[PDB]
Amino acid sequence: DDTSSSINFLTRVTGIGPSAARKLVDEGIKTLEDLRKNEDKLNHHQRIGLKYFEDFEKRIPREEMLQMQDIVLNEVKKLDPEYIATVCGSFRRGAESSGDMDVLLTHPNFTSESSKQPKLLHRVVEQLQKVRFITDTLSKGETKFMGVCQLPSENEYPHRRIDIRLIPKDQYYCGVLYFTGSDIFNKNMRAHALEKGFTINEYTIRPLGVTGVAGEPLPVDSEQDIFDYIQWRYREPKDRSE
Repeated sequence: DDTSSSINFLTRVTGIGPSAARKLVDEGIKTLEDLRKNEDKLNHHQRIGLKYFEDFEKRIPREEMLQMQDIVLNEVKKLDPEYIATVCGSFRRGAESSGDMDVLLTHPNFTSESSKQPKLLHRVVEQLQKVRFITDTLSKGETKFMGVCQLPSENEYPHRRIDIRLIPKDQYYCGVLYFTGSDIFNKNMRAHALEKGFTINEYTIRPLGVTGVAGEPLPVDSEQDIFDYIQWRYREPKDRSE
């Protein structure tokens, strides 16, 4: 009803999951002004999403992505030019507008064998904060950061959603591929690989076998490699709609 209508609303709130939404409905919380009057029952993630509720409903136009992407690439490079960072999302595909920003990061010192290097990701976050680009943090893991950013004002820009993920170097390309999309694309590509005797996921490419349940990840130094393995002409992100 006009009240379910209320669960529908809350849930627009980043951080506000159903279960999560439901309870707040049981507390008498339904509108947003409700929410603001009740910051104390929301977690850190939900507060922030509440705080930028509107801004978050706004799309990001390419022009801004471009600048955002430059700020990020640039800071990273100063920290250690050995780091590799790529912005995925339809944006990499050439998209005219975006909803948020996705940066996949990596570094040769961090391979799927190490597994334990928070500092590599935190140091970038720190730098991005110290430069005034990232303005807030929703949550921050050892391998993933989710927060808020804003383009520097000269005089203002809405706050945007930014995610930065640290992936091991030996699995970075499957990830970039993976997060670049599109969805169909991945699908048709995974389908084909199979016909070629390979199984791909967001982390590896592995040859099949008898009965099927087979494996052992093939070395991948670029996105190009995955296309070679299945012997398909390379496809520039822009041609990845399907």
